[PDB]
Amino acid sequence: GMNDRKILVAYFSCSGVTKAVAEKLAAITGADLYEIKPEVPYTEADLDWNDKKSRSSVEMRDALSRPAISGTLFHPEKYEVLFVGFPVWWYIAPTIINTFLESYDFAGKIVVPFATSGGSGIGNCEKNLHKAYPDIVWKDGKLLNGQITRDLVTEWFEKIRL
Ligand SMILES: Cc1cc2nc3c(=O)[nH]c(=O)nc-3n(C[C@H](O)[C@H](O)[C@H](O)COP(=O)(O)O)c2cc1C
Ligand code: NA
Repeated sequence: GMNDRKILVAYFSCSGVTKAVAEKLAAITGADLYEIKPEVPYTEADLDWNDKKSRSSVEMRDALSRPAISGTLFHPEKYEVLFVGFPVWWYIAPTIINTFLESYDFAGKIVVPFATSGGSGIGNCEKNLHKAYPDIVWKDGKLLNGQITRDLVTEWFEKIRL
């Protein structure tokens, strides 16, 4: 279970919703936290999904976009379980999550996705990640827009056999 693991909760958050979820997961599980920080922070304008020319619109229609991240984990291999959280952007993971997954060799490493959203599910995000990084030990993830309890998290660990 959660006590049986060295855990890192890594997350990307622009408006703080996913950050608050990450902090709660960490509090419950006793995990360490890592903020995936962009080298160039996203502004309000950048995040305007109604503007086809906004940074986020342009990045998200480019399958090869890789926003740069500020900083590096020194000993990521010391963590046995990595949770990776993000807002849903255009039905998938933001491409900074691709930058993150490609910054380390996560082959053979247990990764559990989580997300927040304005209504869309995490399933489409997961299927795309599963195909993009087949050598990661992906465990079933969760959309976490609701109430996160210690029972929800302990069941989750049970369901994914951690
Ligand atoms: C560029 C952009 C695209 C988004 N795309 C979706 C989407 O496809 N489906 C959805 O339900 N919400 C979408 N959202 C809403 C975010 O997923 C949601 O507001 C999230 O909780 C924000 O998390 P954050 O505060 O940690 O940045 C989008 C938000 C942005 C800024
Ligand atoms: Na896999």
